[PDB]
Amino acid sequence: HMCDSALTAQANDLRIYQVMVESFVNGDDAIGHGTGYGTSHHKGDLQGIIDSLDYIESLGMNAIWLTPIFDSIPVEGQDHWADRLDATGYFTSNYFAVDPRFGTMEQAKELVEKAHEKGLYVFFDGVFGHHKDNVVPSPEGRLPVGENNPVSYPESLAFYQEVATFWIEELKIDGWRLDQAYQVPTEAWTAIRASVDEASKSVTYVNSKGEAVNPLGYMVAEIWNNENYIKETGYGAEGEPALCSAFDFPVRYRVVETFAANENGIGNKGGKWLDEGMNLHRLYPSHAQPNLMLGNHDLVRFGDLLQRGNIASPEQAEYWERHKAALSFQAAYSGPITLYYGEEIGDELEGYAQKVEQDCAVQGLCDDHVARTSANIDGLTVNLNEKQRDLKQYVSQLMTLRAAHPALSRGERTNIVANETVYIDHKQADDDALIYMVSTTADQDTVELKASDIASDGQLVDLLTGKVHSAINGEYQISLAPFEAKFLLIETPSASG
Ligand SMILES: OC[C@H]1O[C@H](O[C@H]2[C@H](O)[C@@H](O)[C@@H](O)O[C@@H]2CO)[C@H](O)[C@@H](O)[C@@H]1O
Ligand SMILES: [Ca+2]
Ligand SMILES: [Ca+2]
Repeated sequence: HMCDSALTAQANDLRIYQVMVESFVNGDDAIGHGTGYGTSHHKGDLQGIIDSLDYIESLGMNAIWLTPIFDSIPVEGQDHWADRLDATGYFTSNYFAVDPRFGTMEQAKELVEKAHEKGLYVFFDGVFGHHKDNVVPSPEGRLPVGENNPVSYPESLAFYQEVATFWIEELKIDGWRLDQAYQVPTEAWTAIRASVDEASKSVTYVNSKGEAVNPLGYMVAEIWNNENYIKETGYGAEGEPALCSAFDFPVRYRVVETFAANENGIGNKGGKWLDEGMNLHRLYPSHAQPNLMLGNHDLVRFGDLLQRGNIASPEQAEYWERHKAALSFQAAYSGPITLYYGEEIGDELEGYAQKVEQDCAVQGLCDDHVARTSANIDGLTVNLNEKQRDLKQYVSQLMTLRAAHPALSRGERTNIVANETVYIDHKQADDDALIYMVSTTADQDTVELKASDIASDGQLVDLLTGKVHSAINGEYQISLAPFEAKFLLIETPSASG
């Protein structure tokens, strides 16, 4: 059945902060895995997330996504690789209990309640295609069926329906990020989504505004592939929706290939490349709600990508301008967006940039986990420097701007310019029309823009600085610094646009 349309409006407003639990904040030094895949302290826990909720909210985020927190039970005599895998949460044993290296059921309850108190949605990480060999039966006596990886469908469906509704009914979480979602067939996703919607509509909590609300029931698939595969294995056909939201890996790659370079070194692209990527949204069915991230726990940090391509390093101003340009693109992107912890301060692993292959896992340096670095949370685990504070304040400005302007989060996109040096989108929702423009070049340039090309009948006003841009003979002349972004309100839109 259809993507439930109330969630659709809510989902376009999501600004999600992703935390990798084991590598985030060691809030209780008495517990923690103490080993894992990555260079972090490996003692991140639920208390550390609870300690970070004020920080996450002040960033302007309105939701948090935790990597799996369920109980990965060690088996006597298992090797250190298995010890490290237990720290990731992605090969779990008891889907219905909290891993004690992260915390207790009571602390997981406390976390969700306090997040809701502060106006944040909470999403958990559901791995419904695989698990550890010692999986334990559900409270209702169910087990997944088949191999440990991947499990068999539809034999395993009843079990994972029970998992997916349990955490909603017990903790009132607002939905699920779905790991490696193509391991679960589309018919199963339709039924799991029905279970999620039914469980969500069966409970309420009091949000920060004082209203009793159902948990969102949001579900976002991780399908690390191009649009044709995200459609085939995630969204389903037009008229027969499987899932309603999936991560926008294709545009993530276009963004890092424009403002940095990707892990394989493709980079130095321009606005034309970004536009071509956004245009491929036309391949998706009408119900698809792509979710743009710049990175995650499986991708190299943006700042390390900048160093890997010999593009920039934190000692150079351009390192920060490129972060701002990439984050500004996310802020202008309609639909849910996800920020990976540390991008807001330009994090990067000291001493690391080039790809490390031999012996990378025992070092914490493989591409697929090197971003799992100890979190730098201002006032909690770090005192930020001037450039770090400047980027974090910029991100707070973007998230605030996004919250106030429907054109950014749910506006219709019309590309105005997409060449090698600039990218200009017109965004409009109801009576909110603006221009998003971002430089894609290390050269200062002045952009000549016809008011008649953007349905502007008057001035343009910068929504962050308030600078007014007036037309002469119907044309604006806008100076763009290298990789500068501008959010320009169309103060008087034309009768027709
Ligand atoms: O030692 C093998 C392998 O383990 C890790 O890969 C994990 C990953 O960390 C988990 O998050 C999840 O995706 O499962 C993977 C195993 O299937 C290391 O990240 C990886 O480098 C290493 O080769
Ligand atoms: Ca700890
Ligand atoms: Ca580095």
